[PDB]
Amino acid sequence: ELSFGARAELPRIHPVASKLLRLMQKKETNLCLSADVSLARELLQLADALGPSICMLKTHVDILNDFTLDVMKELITLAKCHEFLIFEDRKFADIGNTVKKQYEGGIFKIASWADLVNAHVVPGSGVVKGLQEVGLPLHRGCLLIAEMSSTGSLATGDYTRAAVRMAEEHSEFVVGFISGSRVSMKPEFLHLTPGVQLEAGGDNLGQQYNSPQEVIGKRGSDIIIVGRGIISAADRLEAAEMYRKAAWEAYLSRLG
Amino acid sequence: ELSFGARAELPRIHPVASKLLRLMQKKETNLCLSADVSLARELLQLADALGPSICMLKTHVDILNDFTLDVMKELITLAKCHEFLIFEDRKFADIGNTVKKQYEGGIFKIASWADLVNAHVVPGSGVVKGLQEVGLPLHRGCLLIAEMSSTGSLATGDYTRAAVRMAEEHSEFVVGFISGSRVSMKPEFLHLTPGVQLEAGGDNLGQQYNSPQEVIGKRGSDIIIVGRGIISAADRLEAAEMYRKAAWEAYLSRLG
Ligand SMILES: O=C(O)c1cc(=O)[nH]c(=O)n1[C@@H]1O[C@H](COP(=O)(O)O)[C@@H](O)[C@H]1O
Ligand SMILES: O=c1ccn([C@@H]2O[C@H](COP(=O)(O)O)[C@@H](O)[C@H]2O)c(=O)[nH]1
Repeated sequence: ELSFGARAELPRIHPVASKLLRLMQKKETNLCLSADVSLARELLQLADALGPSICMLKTHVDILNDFTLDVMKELITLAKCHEFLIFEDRKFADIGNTVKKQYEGGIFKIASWADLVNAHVVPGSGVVKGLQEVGLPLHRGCLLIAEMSSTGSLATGDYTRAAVRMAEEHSEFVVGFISGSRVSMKPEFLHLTPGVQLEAGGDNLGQQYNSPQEVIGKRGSDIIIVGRGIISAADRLEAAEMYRKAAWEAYLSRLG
Repeated sequence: ELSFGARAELPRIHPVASKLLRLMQKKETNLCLSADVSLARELLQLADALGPSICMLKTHVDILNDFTLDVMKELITLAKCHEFLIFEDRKFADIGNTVKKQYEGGIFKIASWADLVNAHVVPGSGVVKGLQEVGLPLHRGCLLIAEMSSTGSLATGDYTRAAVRMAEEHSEFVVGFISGSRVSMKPEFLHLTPGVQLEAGGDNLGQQYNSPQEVIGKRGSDIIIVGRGIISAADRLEAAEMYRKAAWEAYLSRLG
């Protein structure tokens, strides 16, 4: 097992993965903030205050009541200042010809500001081929959704294996997974795990939580994605630091 | 087998399905236009000219370069005038808590103007529960993606069966399927089939085509969804009429 800093130098590493792994090592953070807010001002205030604590800020641009491309410009300023990647959790899941348009165009112009996006594998590899036509020239990366945190997820068994094969066959663009665990044995790939809180529980709409120690330490994932465990807390900075320290120590203790 | 007009009266029919089936029978159309354009003016000119020929206009609001809510008001005026449903092909595919916000909120406010949306079943039934918490109060309907037209689709076998079970257990909100074929034996459910052209072929990014006669007549689906077969033609009205007549006669001949 290699450190994040050594994985950043692997021969087959994608440049976006390398940039991420280097800043994870530098800042001692494997925390991705899930910035699940509806106001641009709250998004930017969280990005600025929590930027030093996070390796990545995950967006849902389509829930931002006051989205503009200028908001994204300000978020990029903070991402560059504090050193974190921007991941738009768009979950592209259409035919290749459609997702290329959804990624490059429309009002969001996601490819113009998102370092990372993700895709479901259920449509077959055309979803990746469509995205990569926009993303490769724009030097972007993609995560494939191999496992999901929600109750009744069908992303199990052969489905998960199909996601890993699709990633390993599109390594010029796919840099890792959304998963609950390590699903690829290739250290070039990132594993990002949502459904994370310190306390046991879930929500009323099928979300299930596991702890940072469980998903990083026992299940071998790289990065925790945390929304409400931070966002709903009174002090979001202290909450982010709790999650960062939990995920970082779980990583160190698996390393030895 | 019942006519569209008789299916509109079934005891368990959803009001959105009933409205659709009645206008399909009245206008002799089971064609859904896939309005895959980037200009509001082209979207509205197609909706106006092709409105009499279609039962439904399917949008990808996120590829419109000049989206505003006033464009959607103008589209609703045309939908009411010519009598067709608006279907936003958003393919919701996240946890329930997230999709409720993506459906109601953000810039697009999809639930405010879309009669129908669709969802992938891969996250489990929380995706439907989240949507239905916005959609039920707004008297909307949902389609579940049971099969996909693209090469390498994983929406087969047990996956398709899971989509049918999820639909039949959420019949207060789910009105049918995106599928390549009849997947439910319950006549209350609509089957809408994309990947349709008169000529054999595909695209460069995994799309596969079958004819209206194949998908309506042999595979037992209700509605054809047609994009490029119409949109890329010079005379889009004549193209829509050719697809309408093909799908309608295939339906009549299976009725006998
Ligand atoms: O839900 C959809 O309509 C959909 C499902 C599917 O299996 N395949 C599929 O192509 N679609 C959509 O249907 C349309 C097909 O367009 P054309 O290939 O140009 O006719 C596109 O807008 C797709 O996003
Ligand atoms: O399997 C997955 C993939 C994404 N997500 C997303 O991660 C976030 C989880 O937020 P939460 O910590 O508040 O439950 C939220 O934005 C979801 O849309 C999951 O929760 N599970």
